[PDB]
Amino acid sequence: MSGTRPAARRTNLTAAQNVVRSVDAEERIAWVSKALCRTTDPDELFVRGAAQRKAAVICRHCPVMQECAADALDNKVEFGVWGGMTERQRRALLKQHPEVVSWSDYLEKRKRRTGTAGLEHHHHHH
Repeated sequence: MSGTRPAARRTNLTAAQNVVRSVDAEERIAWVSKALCRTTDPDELFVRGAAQRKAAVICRHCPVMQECAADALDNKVEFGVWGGMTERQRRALLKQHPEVVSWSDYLEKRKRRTGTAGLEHHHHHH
């Protein structure tokens, strides 16, 4: 058995307010952080890149899924390399055979050619 809350453990509380001042015009700003790994933003570059050119404020990619799609102009694929070929056929064949150009080509034909194989009994009514 134990109590509903632990000790508050606040300590003698040093409450320090120290700041970096070797270059106090910049260092008083550069010392500020939200204590996360996130850094090297397009504005944050201006003291770090000594060339200090305006274009550094726009170094980031577009907010969209630009890579392997819009850079390629028209490679507008989704979830993987596929162009929306039928899921049951895609998933079965992808387990049997890696996603190389012969697999994707055959399934792009299968997307149109959905029917049964050319068996000896032939295609007809009952």
